Amino acid sequence: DSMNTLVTPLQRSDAPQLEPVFRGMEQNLGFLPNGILTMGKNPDLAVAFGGLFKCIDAFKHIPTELKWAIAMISSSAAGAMYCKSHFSHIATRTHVNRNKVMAAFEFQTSDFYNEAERAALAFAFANSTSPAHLDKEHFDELARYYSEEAAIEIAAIIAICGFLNRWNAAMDSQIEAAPRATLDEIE
Amino acid sequence: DSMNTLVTPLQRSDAPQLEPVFRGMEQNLGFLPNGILTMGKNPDLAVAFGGLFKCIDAFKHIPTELKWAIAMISSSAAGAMYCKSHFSHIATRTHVNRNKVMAAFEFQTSDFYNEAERAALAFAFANSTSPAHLDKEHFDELARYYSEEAAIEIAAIIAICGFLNRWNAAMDSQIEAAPRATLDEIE
Ligand SMILES: Brc1c[nH]c(Br)c1Br
Repeated sequence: DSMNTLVTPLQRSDAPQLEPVFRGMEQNLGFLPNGILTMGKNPDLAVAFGGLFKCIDAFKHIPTELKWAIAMISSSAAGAMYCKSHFSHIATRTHVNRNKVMAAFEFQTSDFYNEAERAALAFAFANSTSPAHLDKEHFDELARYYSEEAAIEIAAIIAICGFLNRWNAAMDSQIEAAPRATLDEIE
Repeated sequence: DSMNTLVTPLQRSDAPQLEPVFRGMEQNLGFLPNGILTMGKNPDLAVAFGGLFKCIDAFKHIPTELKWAIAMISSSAAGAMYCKSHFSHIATRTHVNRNKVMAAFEFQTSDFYNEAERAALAFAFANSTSPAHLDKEHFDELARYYSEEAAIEIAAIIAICGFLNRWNAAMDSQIEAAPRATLDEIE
C-alpha cells in the first residue's frame, strides 16, 4: 500500500460540494482519483485547483487528443507513473484510435505523429524534467507550428501536470486497477 | 534576452480586469512578474491560477516563514532558478530574521531550523525532483511533526511550485533585477 498514512482520503459521499470539480476529473477518467478526494479536505485548495483544471477541457487552440498526449509525455518525463497512468487511461477512453495512444511515448519516431505534435510533445518532455532542459531549438519548433494562443495552452497543460505530479507524489497515490492495466499495456 | 519569442507579455494597462490577479501576486513580491503578464493573454488561465496562488497566503496551519521556505526549497530542488529567486525575494520582504532565510538551503545542518522544519523541507526537496525520491522516512518525519491539515497545505505549496517551475521554464521568464540581487546574496 501507500507510504503515506498521515493524510487519508475522505469518502465521496462526504464531500458533495465538490461535485463540479469531481465531474471534470471523473468524466474523462471514469473514476475519482484519491488525490482529489484527499484534496477535498481543504476547500480553498480543492475549488481553486478544480477551477484551474477545467481550463484543460476549455482550451480551444490544440486538439483534444494532443492535450492528453502532452499530459502523458509531461508526466512521463517527470517520472510520475501515477499521473502517467491516469493521462494514458484518459487518452484510451477518449481516442478513437487506440494504436496512436500506445505509440505516444515514441512520438519522435512513430508514424502516428506529425511534426506539429512532435514539436509540442518534445517541448512538454523537456519542460517537465528537473531541471528543465528546454533549449532554443524547442522554442523555435514550437513557434513554427503553433500560435501564441496554442503555446499558452500547451504550457498551461505542462504546468498543471507539474501540480499533479508533485501532489500525487506527496500523497503517494497508488495506481488504481483500471489505469494499472492501461499502463501495463503501453509498456 | 529570452529564448521565448512566440508568446510575449502584455502591458499591465491592457488587462485592467486582471487587477485582482496582479495585486495578490505583487503584494508578496513587491513587483509584477513577467510570468503573470504573459499568462494574462489567457484571462481564464490567469484568474484560475491566481485563485490557486492565493491559497498560499490563506493557509492557516503553517507559519508564513515556513511557507516561503518550502517554496524556496521546492523550486531549488527542481532547478528553477527563476522561482528560487522570486520566493527568496518574498522571504526577505516578509521574514523578521534575514539570517534564517539565507541558511534555508542548508536547513539539514544549519541551527536556525529545528527537526520539525527540516522534516518539512526535506519532504519538499524530495517531492520536487523529477522523479521524486520521496521515501518512507520523509512521510514518518512529516507525520511525527505535522497534522493532516498541515501536511495538505505543505504538499499544496510544493504542487503550486510544480506549476510555477514549469510555467516560468516554458516562458523562459528572465530573472528580474531585485530577485537577481537576492539570489546572488543567498548564493
Ligand atoms: Br506567474 C509568477 C511568476 N513568478 C511568480 Br512568484 C509567479 Br506567482
